[PDB]
Amino acid sequence: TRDQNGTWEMESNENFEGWMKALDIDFATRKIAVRLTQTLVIDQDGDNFKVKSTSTFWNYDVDFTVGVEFDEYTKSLDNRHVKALVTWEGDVLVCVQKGEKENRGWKKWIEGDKLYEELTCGDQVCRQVFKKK
Ligand SMILES: *C/C=C(\C)c1ccc(-c2ccccc2)s1
Repeated sequence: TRDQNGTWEMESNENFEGWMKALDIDFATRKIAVRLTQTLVIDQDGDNFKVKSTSTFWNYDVDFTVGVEFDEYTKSLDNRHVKALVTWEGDVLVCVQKGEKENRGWKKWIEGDKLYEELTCGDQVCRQVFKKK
């Protein structure tokens, strides 16, 4: 299934600190951020997505259309300019962000009642699991 709609509460977070290090996030931010539980809110209608990632420490929102490239500034995360593109590989939603960092982007897919996420940058992969609230 491609239905990623919902409010998703984190269950598991693996190697988030490694992914942040690959993005060059400063020590202070990483040490706080790695402690925190995350929430993902996805609104999905056809190709049109609104995605919000939140903790007590950050709020990161992005809107996009599947299949349409968009220039984006990564704002409070690492303040970099990338060219982003989100597409379907089967029922895996795949984002590639072209720019200074290699292998940058993410993957999201559904397994039963849970949403699985990969965050990639450089040679780092962060693996996450969320349950549907
Ligand atoms: C689909 C998942 C996305 C877009 C994100 C998951 C964590 C993100 C993030 C942004 C800023 C600061 C920390 C984490 S975005």
